[PDB]
Amino acid sequence: KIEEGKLVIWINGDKGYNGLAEVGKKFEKDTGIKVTVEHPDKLEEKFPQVAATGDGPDIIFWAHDRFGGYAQSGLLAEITPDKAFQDKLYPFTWDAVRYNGKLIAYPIAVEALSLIYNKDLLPNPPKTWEEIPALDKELKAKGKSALMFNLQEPYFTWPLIAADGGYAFKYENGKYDIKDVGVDNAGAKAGLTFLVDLIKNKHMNADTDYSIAEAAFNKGETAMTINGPWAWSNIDTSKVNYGVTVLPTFKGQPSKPFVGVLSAGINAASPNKELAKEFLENYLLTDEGLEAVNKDKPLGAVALKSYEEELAKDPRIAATMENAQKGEIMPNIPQMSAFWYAVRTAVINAASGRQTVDEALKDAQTAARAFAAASGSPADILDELTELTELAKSVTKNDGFEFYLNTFHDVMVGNNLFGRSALKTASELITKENVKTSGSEVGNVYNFLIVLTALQAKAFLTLTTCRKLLGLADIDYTSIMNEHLNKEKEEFRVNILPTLSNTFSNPNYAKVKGSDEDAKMIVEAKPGHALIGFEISNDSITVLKVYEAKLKQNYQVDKDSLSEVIYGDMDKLLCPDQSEQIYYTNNIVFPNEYVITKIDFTKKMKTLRYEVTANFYDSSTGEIDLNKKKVESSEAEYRTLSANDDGVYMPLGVISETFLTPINGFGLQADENSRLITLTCKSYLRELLLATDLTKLIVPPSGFISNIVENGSIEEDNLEPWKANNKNAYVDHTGGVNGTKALYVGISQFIGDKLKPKTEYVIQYTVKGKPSIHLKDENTGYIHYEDTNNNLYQTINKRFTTGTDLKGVYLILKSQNGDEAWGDNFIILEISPSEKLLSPELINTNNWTSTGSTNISGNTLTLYQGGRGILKQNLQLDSFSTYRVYFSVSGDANVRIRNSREVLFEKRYMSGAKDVSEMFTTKFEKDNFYIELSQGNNLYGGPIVHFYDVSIK
Repeated sequence: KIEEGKLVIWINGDKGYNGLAEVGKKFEKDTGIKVTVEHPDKLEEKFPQVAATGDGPDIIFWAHDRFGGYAQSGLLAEITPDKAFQDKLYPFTWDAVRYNGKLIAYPIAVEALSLIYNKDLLPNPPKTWEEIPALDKELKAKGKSALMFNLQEPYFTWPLIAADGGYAFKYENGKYDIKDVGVDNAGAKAGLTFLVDLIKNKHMNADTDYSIAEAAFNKGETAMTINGPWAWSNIDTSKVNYGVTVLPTFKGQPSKPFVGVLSAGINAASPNKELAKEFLENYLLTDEGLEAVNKDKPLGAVALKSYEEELAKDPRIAATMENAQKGEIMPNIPQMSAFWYAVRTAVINAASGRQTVDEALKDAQTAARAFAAASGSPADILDELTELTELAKSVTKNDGFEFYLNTFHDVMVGNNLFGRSALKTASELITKENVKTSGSEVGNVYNFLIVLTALQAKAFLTLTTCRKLLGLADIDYTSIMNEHLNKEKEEFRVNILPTLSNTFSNPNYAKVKGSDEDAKMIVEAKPGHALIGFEISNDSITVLKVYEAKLKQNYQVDKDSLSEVIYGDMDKLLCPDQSEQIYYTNNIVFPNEYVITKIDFTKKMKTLRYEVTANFYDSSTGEIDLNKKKVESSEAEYRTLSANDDGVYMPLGVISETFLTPINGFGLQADENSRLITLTCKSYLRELLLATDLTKLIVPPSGFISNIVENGSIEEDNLEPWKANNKNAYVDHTGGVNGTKALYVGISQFIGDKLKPKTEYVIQYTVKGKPSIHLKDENTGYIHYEDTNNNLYQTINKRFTTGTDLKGVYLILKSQNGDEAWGDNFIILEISPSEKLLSPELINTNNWTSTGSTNISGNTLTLYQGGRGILKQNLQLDSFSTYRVYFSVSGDANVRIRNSREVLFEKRYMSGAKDVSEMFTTKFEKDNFYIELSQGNNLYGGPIVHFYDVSIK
């Protein structure tokens, strides 16, 4: 229940509250806004008590170290000072008031411990710490001590300890790493050891409190003391002429005192956030405002650059600022509470002799880190429970995770089921639910065994760590786990693996319309490589991924040589449009030492054949012979698929074993009723598994390897070829797509030499907003692909070709007519070349043979009336191929294409037949085939017959 139109300020009583009230009176007399400055006791503890319920002051004045804990609970409002105002204050003071990249308070003053000395007895103060023990003896004879400061609090003894490299929490990238504590390093040891040695040599007293130290110095009983600007007011009254200088250096390095920044935060529950902003930015953080506070009680150094230059004329303020820059900014995280207790107890124990410096700091680093799981049993048990919950989510994407847990338990207690082992009954369930899944039975069941043993390994690992956490006696569960493991391997190898099938097919289908034109597609591996995996996916474009790689011993894939080649126009074959398509179907299977390296698809005259090449593979050397080949094809058995204007259901999904392995079988099946086209292959996984039981298997990648765009997905480290253009291009907006990073707008990346001239590519990107994506040559201006102004994340997928202009091609993401745009997961893919079906002419003029009266005049073939003419030309045909005879005929003629035994085509035209186009096919017989032009009858010698434009391709 806060009021509006009024400002209420809470500032500590040690501050100049009367001066801040005078600035408030100036604020009210210029704006009408009442400013009430209150100085409550326990102000650091009372603010979170009242602010948690929504009440409290509008502005809170305290050191920045406690404002992180306030921002933790969302008690401070995010201030929004413009860039012009931010430059009026020192940049290091803005970092003290920054929490998780958010500004939470305005910095007012800067304070830090400094060396205070008595000029009457010490004209020049000692520059280094090591001089103090020597100089102490020379003044002890005169009845005085050298140095006396507060030893009970660690805030005072820390600059000496942190001199040689001590630190509370490692500061990196604006974040305090709670797992890195620097109290037990060599630097902190040397620091505290010197402090203890000063006490052992009776140069300092381990019981000196704040009161004892201040009294000794202000009455000239000691030469030096360490204190802050707050202590100046009390020595001013004593008139003991004092100077404030830099702190002594230790081991050549300067003392590092903690730096406190007096900050003014705005209550996140205050309804006067605009009123508070005006008071702080325009009235308090000014030369007149800070001076008014300074006149009441000194502020020391100030964050305002303007007024600090005026204050630096005082050597005391210049010294506090000098010491502050040498020291380290106080961490504002709440874990400092453990740090303070750790160092406070360590210095006390080390001074009193209860512990040595090595012992005090070792447990101090344990206590400082205590808010994070200590390395060992506590840290591991948390990592093991998290890794186990990930394994749970791995097998709950609809069996279930509890199925694995039940099966795992049944193996441990030796609970056999249905007479066979529990692994067998679990395996039979795998082959009864994974029937429409990528991979074969060998792959799917072996994958089940991998997860089962991975859970088995974690269960035994969790047990071991749980016993260490409980202080229980060590037990080595390695042999009892290995015993269970070998029993599981033996069961799968002898009882489960042989009865499993090694055939895998496509898991899904997609209703798709292709083309009716002839087409060729040759999937071939590089010399020495083998085809190892396939994936068909159709999102507006049909893309075929083929995986090849070198082979190692026993059908293992060479991870170093794994390549991914992209083939386009997969839908253009396997699918007709408005017409029929004949699919020749023969399951090809090679012997047990040959690996498929080449699949040759041939679409000719609405017929689809394939010819598979398999080279010989050696199980002792990784060599695949380039000359010991075997070639089989879809020979003669054909299925016919009617026109059906609504498509043909192309095969979709991952045609691969669950682990990338070579294949020795391939076949296409087409159902004449359901129009389902099914690709099926046989895998080498069982031969691999039977030969090696030593996860060196490779899983078929989900995304596209060989992606031309580097860093395409922007979810990696700042390593990126993307270049921002020196504008508001926003390197890495974290919180983009799905939660991950995304490009905000612009950004450009050079691809350039990775492109090929006059080659077809596929671009894909998930963008939102109004993006202007261009793939243009920044030298000639040639645009290879453009995505101009388009409406509101969607994954656009288009296919394009480049031309002759590549030595400057960039992928540029910018916006249209000044708007914003987000783009993620850019993909550019090369489409390996396909080749045009070469159907040559098989009829030549000089290859005709005559019987009877005939005549050959150009394109006209004439069978004379009286002469019983028969023309015959031999045809050079292949074993399993589709051809087409074309001609026009006028007389009563009979065309027939025949061999000594087989006939491919025969028809009698007892009338004019213009533009005849008949297809014929060969079945394993290719030699001694000929076309025979003759008359339909031979009565009276036959009628006159003219053949026009005879052609066979």
